[PDB]
Amino acid sequence: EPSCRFAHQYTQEQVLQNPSKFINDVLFWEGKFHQNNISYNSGNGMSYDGTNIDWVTGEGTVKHPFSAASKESLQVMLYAHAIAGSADAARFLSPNNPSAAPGIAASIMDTKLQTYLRFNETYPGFGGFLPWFTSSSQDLTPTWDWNNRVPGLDNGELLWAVYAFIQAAENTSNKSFIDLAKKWQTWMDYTKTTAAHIFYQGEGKVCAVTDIKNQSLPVYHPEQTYACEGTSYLNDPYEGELFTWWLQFFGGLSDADIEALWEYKRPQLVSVDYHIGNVGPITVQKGYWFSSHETWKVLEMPYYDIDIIRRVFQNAERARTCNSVVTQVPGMFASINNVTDPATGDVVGYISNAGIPSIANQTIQELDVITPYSVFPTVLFDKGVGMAWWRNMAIGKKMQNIYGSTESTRRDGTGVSALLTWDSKVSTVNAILGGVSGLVSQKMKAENIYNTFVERIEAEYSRVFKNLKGEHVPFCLPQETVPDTGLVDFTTCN
Ligand SMILES: *[C@@H]1O[C@H](CO)[C@@H](O[C@@H]2O[C@H](CO)[C@@H](O)[C@H](O)[C@H]2NC(C)=O)[C@H](O)[C@H]1NC(C)=O
Ligand SMILES: OC[C@H]1O[C@@H](O[C@@H]2[C@@H](O)[C@H](O)[C@@H](CO)O[C@@H]2O)[C@H](O)[C@@H](O)[C@@H]1O
Ligand SMILES: *[C@@H]1O[C@H](CO)[C@@H](O)[C@H](O)[C@H]1NC(C)=O
Ligand SMILES: *[C@@H]1O[C@H](CO)[C@@H](O)[C@H](O)[C@H]1NC(C)=O
Ligand SMILES: *[C@@H]1O[C@H](CO)[C@@H](O)[C@H](O)[C@H]1NC(C)=O
Ligand SMILES: OC[C@H]1O[C@@H](O)[C@H](O)[C@@H](O)[C@@H]1O
Repeated sequence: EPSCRFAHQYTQEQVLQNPSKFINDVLFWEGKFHQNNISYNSGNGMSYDGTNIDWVTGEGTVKHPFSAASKESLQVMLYAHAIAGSADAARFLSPNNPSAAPGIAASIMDTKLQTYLRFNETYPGFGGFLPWFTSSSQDLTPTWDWNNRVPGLDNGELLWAVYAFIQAAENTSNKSFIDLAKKWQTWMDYTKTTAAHIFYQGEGKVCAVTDIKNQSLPVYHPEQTYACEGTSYLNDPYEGELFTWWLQFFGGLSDADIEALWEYKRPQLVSVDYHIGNVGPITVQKGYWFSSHETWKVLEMPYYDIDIIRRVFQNAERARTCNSVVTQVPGMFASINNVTDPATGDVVGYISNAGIPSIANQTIQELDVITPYSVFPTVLFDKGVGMAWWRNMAIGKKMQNIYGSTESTRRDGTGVSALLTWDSKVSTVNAILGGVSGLVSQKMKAENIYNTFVERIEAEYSRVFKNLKGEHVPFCLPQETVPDTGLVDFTTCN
């Protein structure tokens, strides 16, 4: 089994010569993240956002006791592959006993569902959706800030992950897995009945965050109300689009309201050309920040079955990789936790605005911190190139640990986020496993919504993305290393 510090045991060219071998090492150590008090609570089956690790030792210290439906989506997607008997998912979940992987996934998902249902019972006002929650005790509570508030985006991610898991479980023909799947189907189906009432304001406007009068009141209690928080709507092509599809297919909207969803969204779907120095022009979908995380939706629905979409998103990775070469960055950018202050052991903040400003709606960006999970969209197109970029960042001081990759490093190598999260680690894992879009596509076809998806989304993308430039620009490989400035590898992983 591989050394903890395997990233620098390979050369870059060796990664490209045999991506699978390298990925096999990656999955093994990533899987160590999957432990009680590190990434989830085995008592209630619920994710934690992650955990801090000690500056010197690289051992788990201080967990994050909160999580959200977005991290749930990463865990559930992993479990969908695991229960289906994926050998790669087993290398993650149960490397020394692959046969146990399906049972492990089934067991946790059973415990998890029980917890979801206790939460629904105590907080029926959420209508079967999840706010940001505290998962450190047996029963979920909303985090303080998220009492009477629920986000559409995170829930959109979870729902299609559960959709995949159900399909995966039923595909096994194992009777107890099928029974588990049907209980999850019941949970998932309940959200269909509440989705429009909670999140659809009308005229194509979908709340980013819904304010609930009182989470203790049933959805249709005579005093219960739902209203959008401010004027922030799920109206763009990023992760929130998953929730749009949920409303369209299952929400009971009229044809006019479905048309209004896409009409209201249309101005946020924009073609722009990346062009810096000798790189480009490359036509891409304009990003929010052009953080890698914005591409999440392609993990969960079969966007890449549509060739115009596949081409536009392939271009994104031409731009993302080559942008880093031309601007001399030894990694790529995504929303991420900032460095740890070694004196306190605390993360100094969260950096949302990390991406590629010239092809972004939001041009005010912090670009001093890079993260391995930035490669997840690259991995979907070219796992060698993806893993080369991953390796380049992972070789930075303290950027591997006994639970796999570390959250983030400054590109100048003077600081590291001594932290593990689902977002910075298991996003990449889910990309290595090919997303769940195959499972989702199967179930969509069986429920006769696949054709509608293709027609609508091909129409929207083909209307905006014409005469692509830069499709001849090859993906770029890392040309700079993370500087060594005197940071010392974790004593358990060196
Ligand atoms: C991420 O952490 C860095 C420090 O490591 C922050 O950058 C510093 O910001 C302070 C206070 O605004 C300045 O006085 C320093 O000059 C900056 N230091 C460096 C090394 O650039 C950065 O603001 C943090 N970002 C977030 C979002 O937390
Ligand atoms: O706080 C609500 C919700 O915000 C989410 O942040 C969004 C981000 O993911 C998205 O890429 C951009 C552009 O649409 O908008 C928002 O910043 C965050 O991901 C969720 O976890 C939060 O619940
Ligand atoms: C959630 O609770 C409500 C009200 O208590 C109930 O009507 C509904 O069936 C519950 N949902 C699930 C999936 O059990
Ligand atoms: C919310 O509803 C519960 C159940 O009726 C009630 O106990 C509580 O006082 C209400 N909270 C507020 C802030 O009105
Ligand atoms: C950012 O997006 C909004 C919503 O579509 C748009 O109106 C605004 O002009 C965009 N800003 C830039 C700088 O592209
Ligand atoms: O889930 C990744 C990150 O999301 C951010 O929005 C939260 O502020 C962090 O606590 C968390 O680590």
